[PDB]
Amino acid sequence: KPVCLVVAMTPKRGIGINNGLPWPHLTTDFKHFSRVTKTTPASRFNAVVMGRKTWESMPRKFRPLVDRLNIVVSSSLKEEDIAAEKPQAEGQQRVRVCASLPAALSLLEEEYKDSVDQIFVVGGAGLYEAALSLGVASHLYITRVAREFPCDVFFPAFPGDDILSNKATYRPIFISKTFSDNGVPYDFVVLEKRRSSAAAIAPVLAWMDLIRAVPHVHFRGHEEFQYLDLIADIINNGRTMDDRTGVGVISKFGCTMRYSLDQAFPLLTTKRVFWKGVLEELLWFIRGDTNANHLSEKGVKIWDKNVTREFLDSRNLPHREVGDIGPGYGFQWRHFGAAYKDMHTDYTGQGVDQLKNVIQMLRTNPTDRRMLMTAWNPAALDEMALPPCHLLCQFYVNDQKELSCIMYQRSCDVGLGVPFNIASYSLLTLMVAHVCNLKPKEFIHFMGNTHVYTNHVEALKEQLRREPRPFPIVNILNKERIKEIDDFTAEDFEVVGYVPHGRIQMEMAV
Amino acid sequence: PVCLVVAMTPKRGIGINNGLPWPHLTTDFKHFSRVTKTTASRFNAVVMGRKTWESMPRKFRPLVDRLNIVVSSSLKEEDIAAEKPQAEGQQRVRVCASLPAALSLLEEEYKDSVDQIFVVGGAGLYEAALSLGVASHLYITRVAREFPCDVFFPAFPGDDILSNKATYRPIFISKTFSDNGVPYDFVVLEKRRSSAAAIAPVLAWMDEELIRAVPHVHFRGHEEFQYLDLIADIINNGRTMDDRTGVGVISKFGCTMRYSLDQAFPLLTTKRVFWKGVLEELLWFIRGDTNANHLSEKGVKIWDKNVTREFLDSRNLPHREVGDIGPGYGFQWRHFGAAYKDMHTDYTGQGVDQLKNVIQMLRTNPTDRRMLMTAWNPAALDEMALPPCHLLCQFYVNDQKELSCIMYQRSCDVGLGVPFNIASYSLLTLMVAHVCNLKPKEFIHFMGNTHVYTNHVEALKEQLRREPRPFPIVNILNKERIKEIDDFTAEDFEVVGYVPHGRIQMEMAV
Ligand SMILES: NC(=O)C1=CN([C@@H]2O[C@H](COP(=O)(O)OP(=O)(O)OC[C@H]3O[C@@H](n4cnc5c(N)ncnc54)[C@H](OP(=O)(O)O)[C@@H]3O)[C@@H](O)[C@H]2O)C=CC1
Ligand SMILES: NC(=O)C1=CN([C@@H]2O[C@H](COP(=O)(O)OP(=O)(O)OC[C@H]3O[C@@H](n4cnc5c(N)ncnc54)[C@H](OP(=O)(O)O)[C@@H]3O)[C@@H](O)[C@H]2O)C=CC1
Ligand SMILES: C#CCN(Cc1ccc2[nH]c(N)nc(=O)c2c1)c1ccc(C(=O)N[C@@H](CCC(=O)O)C(=O)O)cc1
Ligand SMILES: C#CCN(Cc1ccc2[nH]c(N)nc(=O)c2c1)c1ccc(C(=O)N[C@@H](CCC(=O)O)C(=O)O)cc1
Ligand SMILES: Cc1ncc(-c2cccc(N3CCN(c4cnc(N)nc4N)CC3)c2)cn1
Ligand SMILES: Cc1ncc(-c2cccc(N3CCN(c4cnc(N)nc4N)CC3)c2)cn1
Ligand SMILES: O=c1ccn([C@H]2C[C@H](O)[C@@H](COP(=O)(O)O)O2)c(=O)[nH]1
Ligand SMILES: O=c1ccn([C@H]2C[C@H](O)[C@@H](COP(=O)(O)O)O2)c(=O)[nH]1
Repeated sequence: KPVCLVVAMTPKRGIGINNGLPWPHLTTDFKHFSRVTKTTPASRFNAVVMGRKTWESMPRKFRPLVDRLNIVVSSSLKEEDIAAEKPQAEGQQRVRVCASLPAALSLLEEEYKDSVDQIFVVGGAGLYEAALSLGVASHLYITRVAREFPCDVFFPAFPGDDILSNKATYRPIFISKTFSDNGVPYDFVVLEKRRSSAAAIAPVLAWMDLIRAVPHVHFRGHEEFQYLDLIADIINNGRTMDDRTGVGVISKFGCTMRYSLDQAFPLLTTKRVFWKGVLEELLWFIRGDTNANHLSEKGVKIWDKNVTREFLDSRNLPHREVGDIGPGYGFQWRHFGAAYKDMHTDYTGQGVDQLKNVIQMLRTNPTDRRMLMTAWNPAALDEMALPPCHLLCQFYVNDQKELSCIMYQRSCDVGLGVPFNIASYSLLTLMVAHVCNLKPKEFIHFMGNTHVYTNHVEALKEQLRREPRPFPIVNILNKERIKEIDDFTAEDFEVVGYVPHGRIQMEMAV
Repeated sequence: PVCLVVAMTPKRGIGINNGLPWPHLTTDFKHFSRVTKTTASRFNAVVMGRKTWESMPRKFRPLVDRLNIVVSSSLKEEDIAAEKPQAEGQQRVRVCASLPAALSLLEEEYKDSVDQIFVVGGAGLYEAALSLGVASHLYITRVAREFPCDVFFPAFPGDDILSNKATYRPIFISKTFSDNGVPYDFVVLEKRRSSAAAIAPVLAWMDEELIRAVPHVHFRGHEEFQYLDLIADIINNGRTMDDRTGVGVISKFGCTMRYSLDQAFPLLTTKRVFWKGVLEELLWFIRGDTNANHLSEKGVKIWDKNVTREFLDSRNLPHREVGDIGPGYGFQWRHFGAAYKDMHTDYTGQGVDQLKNVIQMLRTNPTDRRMLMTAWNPAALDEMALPPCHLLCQFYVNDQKELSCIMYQRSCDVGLGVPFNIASYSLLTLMVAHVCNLKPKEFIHFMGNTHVYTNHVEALKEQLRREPRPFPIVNILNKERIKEIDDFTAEDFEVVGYVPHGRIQMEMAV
């Protein structure tokens, strides 16, 4: 009696154009559709109910949908029209035609009470709209396509449609990890209409034996749940400490996350991440550049507060020009151990080029276990505006030419920095994979002092009420031009299908 | 349906002079109470021998909320009537002439009143119960230290759970506890001879999918299961690769373990770990010593194969004397960045003493987030006999003056090195805690390239068939004398209650 809806949908609720699908073929989505509509426990089949145009949109070879009772809602098509279109295969059910959705559901009760198990409404907008109006839909199986495409047909507005993009309810109980086919990111959600072996162990367990992110979500496949759960874990279980800043901190020690890079890109969705910032900083690092004015001048001000006259003096660096971070990250990457003078100097050929070494080892001997890059130079710390937070990274290639990367971070501002750090090293992994002819597989985040500032806790709690959106894809453009790590520009990247929730203001502790 | 509850030394010792052999173990008593009390209006019964009844302090006898039965021919029910004032709600103590009689009485006069029957000592009752074959389960507290005893729990098939020599197999192994300088743990042996319905179909298509360590053990509380499961995980899921050595490897990337240091010490038990080796190497590191002959001369040969004329030449270090590891681990700890000459040189005051800095920061500003030590100096790598494996560690103090330590290891020989590395940095944590007036809490192991050599897999599979024993305690002796990190000697340590399985020979891949 209670129907399910099954649908794939752009963020703007688009489902169709020109009586076809808006996107190229999404293989995994089709598998899912088939598997959800066919699978059943009994001589009980499922029924699929569809509109006339949806029936017409389907290629002849696939229609009628096999092993499923097909019902078409139409006032023009007759059952004989359909029977005449293609010969009924033995064992399959003869396609029914009904005048409306109510009629289709009556027919299912009247003529098929003992025959059908589940009822699926499978489009188009006519049927989705009616089903929601009648209030007979218990569950929505929604494939969220993260890219927008030209569409002329749309899934109707519904309470809970904030799962799709920014503006009885339908709340998500299931959010998968991000898939991709043909350069299209997407994921799967399910919404629900809302409004004496063990007996011997038991007594010993008994004596031996709160903030949660979107707790209604039971299957937490989306990899962003690692970040969301880490926020909750620190707030619930962390310890309140003082620190350098004078601001409060709640901290934990020794934390881990890992993000797939093969299908999509972990640009967190639960608040907008400053992508221009990640890209510009990483290119700056790669250059060995220590002049934060080069960032500031492009609208990336992340380093400004730590390179003021004031902050440099608090660090006993009176001789530093404003903007000079000293021998920080990129300097140690490209010139480890070289004698620093200032940000204006040519250091070409001084010290160890760790990045070159890593790349050359990846290209020639990828089973080597010493493919590390470090920014932590105890001899140079006092000369830096700030000791590095992300201080070491290690590369690994498997049997399939898949590249993984670990980064160790001594100090993790979970609220502000962590999302930015995830994106930064995930991007570096993409860039290195490309230049070494490898496939990016995984970014692995190892975290030391993992903390949330006290002045962030109330904003972070709001963030935890948001369900994640599918991750976008990052494409490297102009691959043919790009042969070395130094070749990348700010323009050779495309972020595809990024649909985050709004910015949340969070003040940087200087 | 009877269960035995007992605490026992590795040699099966239970008693001396009609008392317990050990000082009071608080957690064991909690456990005993909780197991025997926890349950309708149905109580548990405890059955005990006369001497056991006499051994118990009057304040605790009879055992509250439990039907007490004493097995004796000399003692009388009436004696207990007037021995002590009887509370309402509690059951009158019964006396029976034998264990068979106690069990008959339970059937005859307490058919439905009682749930579980517990035999609670002493050797008279344990022996009878095992002879009758009426015991289904053993609740055994394994005391890891040996004590003078005159009374022993009987030999039983499966008593190899206690020390090295119808069956009793362990189904439960807890983590290691300690009270009054006594390590112990808890085992249980068993006598042998539509929210989810909507999610279901989507989960089914998403999973399109075997070594296990002592699989009969269902509750896997012992922290050594992290190591055992990591072995299994690599063998099951790892990828076969070549490597530097020419030997096969099966590898994974990005692995984690963490070990409590507050109660006991993670010296793995499933094979004997070379403790003299860990202690001597760590002291050597702390000295800044780079002469492996100093280790070799004490019977610690771990560095010999990597400091031969042959190996040094394969590394293009002809000018190195045999035994000179170059500017490796301890050199970088105590003298980061100093110009190396040879192992005979005084480097006092050259480079950065990272260990001193960490300790001074712990003693003066323990909320600082830069308490790191690194051995990874890209400028010096080519001069080293071997690039360091354990390359970075970070310290952390919470609000309770508890010290935790993270160590990052780029390359992990799971078979040979890992157990040794766990012990090494856990020990360093103890030493640092003491000298900084802190309480050791936790060692956290972060692992990069995590591998098992192919020529170890056969031996590792044997290792996985062994149940872990309780972890020992490591005590620092002569605490009063020891005020700085340099003060420790090879003699200021005591390892208490270590009862590992036998050595397993595993060749070092050179
Ligand atoms: N991305 C996705 O998940 C999905 C994509 N699609 C796309 O959607 C499009 C087709 O959907 P759409 O254009 O909305 O057409 P529909 O599938 O809704 O079919 C429209 C026709 O069906 C009949 N009908 C529908 N609703 C009613 C109603 N309430 N009462 C009576 N008759 C009704 C009428 O047939 P008649 O006029 O003969 O009486 C009507 O003209 C295509 O582009 C297709 O590719 C389809 C399914 C899902
Ligand atoms: N570590 C642990 O977990 C525990 C250890 N203990 C220790 O054990 C010691 C006492 O144990 P133990 O010396 O064996 O004494 P018991 O407590 O077993 O009592 C022995 C007496 O019980 C009676 N009895 C024993 N066996 C039988 C039998 N098969 N049939 C009939 N009557 C029997 C006899 O008294 P009678 O002649 O009157 O019948 C015998 O002298 C103490 O040191 C105590 O601290 C005790 C509890 C648990
Ligand atoms: C990490 C790192 C590099 N850094 C450097 C940097 C320097 C000092 C720091 N200090 C503290 N206390 N926390 C930090 O995260 C931090 C980060 C950054 C600094 C600022 C922003 C920032 O202003 N954030 C963006 C939004 C980014 C996001 O969504 O997370 C903004 O517009 O505010 C980002 C990165
Ligand atoms: C890590 C580390 C220290 N080290 C240093 C060290 C040096 C080179 C290495 N090389 C390789 N390939 N694997 C290693 O584990 C390794 C370890 C060790 C070296 C040897 C032994 C050894 O031959 N067996 C020990 C058993 C110790 C144990 O139980 O783990 C013995 O008793 O001889 C142990 C530790
Ligand atoms: C190239 C191509 N074009 C179309 C199809 C195809 C085959 C069978 C059915 C369909 N439909 C397209 C829309 N459908 C659908 C697809 N995906 C979800 N999640 N829900 C749906 N209702 C079911 C109907 C499309 C397969 N391959
Ligand atoms: C100082 C002190 N001395 C003795 C006791 C005490 C109190 C009640 C009972 C006992 N027993 C000691 C040994 N017992 C026991 C203890 N622990 C386990 N695991 N099994 C057991 N059977 C039960 C008998 C000991 C408590 N406190
Ligand atoms: O890439 C970065 C740079 C900085 N920080 C944060 C961590 C701390 O909150 C702060 C630096 O303070 P200390 O860890 O140096 O005390 O900046 C990050 O999280 N990531
Ligand atoms: O403390 C140590 C030192 C060495 N190794 C092992 C790891 C590797 O098997 C080998 C080092 O060889 P490379 O990682 O340099 O290839 O020694 C350890 O596990 N722990």
